[PDB]
Amino acid sequence: DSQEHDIETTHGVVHVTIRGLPKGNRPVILTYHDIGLNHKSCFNAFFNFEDMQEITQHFAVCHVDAPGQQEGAPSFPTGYQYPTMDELAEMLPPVLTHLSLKSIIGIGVGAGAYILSRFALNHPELVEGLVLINVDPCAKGWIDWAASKLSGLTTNVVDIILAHHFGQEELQANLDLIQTYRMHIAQDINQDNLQLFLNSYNGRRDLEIERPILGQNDNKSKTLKCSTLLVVGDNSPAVEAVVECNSRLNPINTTLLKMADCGGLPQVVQPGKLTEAFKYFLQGMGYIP
Amino acid sequence: DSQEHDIETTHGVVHVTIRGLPKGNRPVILTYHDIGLNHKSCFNAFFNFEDMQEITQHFAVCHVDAPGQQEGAPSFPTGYQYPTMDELAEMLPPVLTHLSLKSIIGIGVGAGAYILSRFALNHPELVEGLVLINVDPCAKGTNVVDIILAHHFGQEELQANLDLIQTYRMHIAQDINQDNLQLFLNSYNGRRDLEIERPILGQNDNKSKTLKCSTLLVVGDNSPAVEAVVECNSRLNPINTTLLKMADCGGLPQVVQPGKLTEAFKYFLQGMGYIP
Repeated sequence: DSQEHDIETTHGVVHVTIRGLPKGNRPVILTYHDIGLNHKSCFNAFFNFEDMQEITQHFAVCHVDAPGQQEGAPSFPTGYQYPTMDELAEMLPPVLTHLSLKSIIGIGVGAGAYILSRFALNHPELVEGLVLINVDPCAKGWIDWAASKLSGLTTNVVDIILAHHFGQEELQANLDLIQTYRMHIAQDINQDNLQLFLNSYNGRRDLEIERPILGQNDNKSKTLKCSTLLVVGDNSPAVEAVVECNSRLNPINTTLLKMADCGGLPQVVQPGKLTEAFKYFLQGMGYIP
Repeated sequence: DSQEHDIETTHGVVHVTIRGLPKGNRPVILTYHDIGLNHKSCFNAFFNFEDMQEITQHFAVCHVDAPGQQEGAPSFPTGYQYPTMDELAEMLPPVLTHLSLKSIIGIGVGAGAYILSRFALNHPELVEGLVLINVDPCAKGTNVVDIILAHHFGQEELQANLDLIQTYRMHIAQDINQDNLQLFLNSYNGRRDLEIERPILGQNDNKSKTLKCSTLLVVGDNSPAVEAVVECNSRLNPINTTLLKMADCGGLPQVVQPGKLTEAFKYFLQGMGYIP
């Protein structure tokens, strides 16, 4: 049913898990998780969902785990030159090659969404679709003006990442979802290693995507060539960014999905609704008639 | 590099024009023109355009001419039972069968867009994509050439009566057998509601039925269609649908602005994975 690989790249080992058996012409639904998650935390709930299972039947699922984020990962030595976001994306063609895959339908969350998007800009041949959840193509704001002070380099990691995931009101309520995902961030990931991955995602440069004007397309400023499903909860802190990302992609190949009564982790909070959206998206490309 | 066929169906002959040789698994780009046009009037301008030629290259093109609307068509006897819009759509599977075509990427205008939309609802597996130009999915509720001019061109556009409009008066007037054109107009004005309805991601929505293919709705900012085309968009699945309002444009976007619409169509094809 499942098969783990530790794949060697010029930027270090990356751990991937292939559940289901890849097919001749069919692409694999490839997965990159967000900061403070691994593949298991981010999507295992979503891909185990009854309706999604009928989709994962036809496609093989290759879960990528960002370097050092894989469960039971050893700490990198303090000097360690953890890969840049751009570099993390340069690890994926090796992954595809090693598993003899020809193309992928990506599903990314935050850091994942950026990585897969960079990857798809770098390698349009290997990307057919992207479902980008809570994606931010702009570089991290040096300050959030909706706060009481600035204290960037002297606050807890787990609390930073929680904030990145969950809306202000959702986080203050501190319900089973938040308590559950404090514990996931604190215990499931190597805290030493996680700091490096966080730092990589916080250092991300601007994607550079710009929507083209159909008339007089001379400059042809680059965007994603593939079909894209941008997904964000109404109450995700991401909404500002995800709408901006949509403002910079080709509307003929892009759809925005603002999920109702939703915050961080739409794929776990409302997997029933997101599945059906993914199903329509796949049907667009000609799969799952 | 073209071939004409008169294809006899249960509901009568339909004249089609295949330019290019069909591939085994690639769909053909199939065409259905609007009231008061034929494929030449409606699409010849667009499909010959430089940038489109490089697309049409990799697909076969199959141009359908609505009954009696094809060039040199003889007038049907006065009693003649002209096909309903629903019937006109039922004539397409036979066209596909007889030319041994497996599936199509449809480009419709007005009546054409309804007909190809009806077709897709009836036979989803056969439709892979639809470029619906100036489509109207609702029912309507003297001089025929003037009526049709009005259907096509914006009020301001039409009052200005420039090269485009005086060219297309003559097209409507002299290209198509006038007896037949009335019957076709009658069929399009009788069109029933498509009965598409946008699905709610939570409600299963069994009763509601929508196009299951990738759709590019196209209208010019000044087209009388705009209200209807936006209506259409509001009733299709947003995950499989894009609305394209074309700047400084009225009737016949595909003629007025082929450069823009080509580019749109190329990205729409790239969405489904073709012309990589």
